[PDB]
Amino acid sequence: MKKLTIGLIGNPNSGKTTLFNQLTGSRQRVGNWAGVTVERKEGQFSTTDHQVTLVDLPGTYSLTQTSLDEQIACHYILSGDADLLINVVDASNLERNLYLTLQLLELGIPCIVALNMLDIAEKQNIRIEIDALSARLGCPVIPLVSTRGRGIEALKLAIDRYKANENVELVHYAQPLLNEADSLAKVMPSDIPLKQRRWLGLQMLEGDIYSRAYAGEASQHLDAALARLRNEMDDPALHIADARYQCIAAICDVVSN
Ligand SMILES: Nc1nc2c(ncn2[C@@H]2O[C@H](COP(=O)(O)OP(=O)(O)CP(=O)(O)O)[C@@H](O)[C@H]2O)c(=O)[nH]1
Ligand SMILES: [Mg+2]
Repeated sequence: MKKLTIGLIGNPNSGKTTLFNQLTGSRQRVGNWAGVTVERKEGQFSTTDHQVTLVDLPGTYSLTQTSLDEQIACHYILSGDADLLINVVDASNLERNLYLTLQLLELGIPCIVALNMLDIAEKQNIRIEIDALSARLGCPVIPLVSTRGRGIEALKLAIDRYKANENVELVHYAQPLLNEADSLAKVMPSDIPLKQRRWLGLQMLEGDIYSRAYAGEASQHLDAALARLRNEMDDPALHIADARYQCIAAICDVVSN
């Protein structure tokens, strides 16, 4: 049969594999990603409604000198093979972990946040306003202690209610950057979802060399775009990052305490 394919993505050491085992138990296979010795492992588990297959992706800080783990990750996310994702976030490092989170949401891939290691966050004396965070990201947030199995049943419930992310505003990029992002997006392949073309546009404009491969003909116009921005603005590349951290930092002030 056709199964619901879920991608488990998060930062290094965010309790990702512990969650994988807690879901899939024995029902798992190990192999390797195409043309690269890096291991690929995926599993099987059942919610009330769905037969799930879970691909354990490699830990990555962002989707942009890199590593294979980064790259294999970003590839899988932009493939369409997964019906949704499970972002595994270390609660004791929200601000660090949420950079990857924002990127996934700017692609507009449906996902649930698995807020993990709150027992460490508690010990570090930090609490997260879960439902505040839920609103800001515009997607589910489910509390977890992966080592203890807390809210695994709560996570499975959230899977059966998988739904398009609330098209809420996240980062607030300067008007020109969006114009140019969108401008490049226009001359990319029409089959790729608009939202992803806008994201691929920004990453190109920031300086991601890999993203140009998806951009098609847009890779040409990059020089024209960047030249224009330089007149209107100092280090467009750097402005992009600033908008992201500003956003995360604003969110974290409200959500964490
Ligand atoms: N103390 C504590 N540890 C946790 C919790 N959830 C997961 N962990 C731990 O985090 C450690 C990280 O291992 P793992 O679960 O494999 O994370 P990972 O993301 O797979 C690490 P990599 O990405 O390198 O494979 C584990 O020893 C596990 O016990 C928690 O709520 N509290
Ligand atoms: Mg792991």
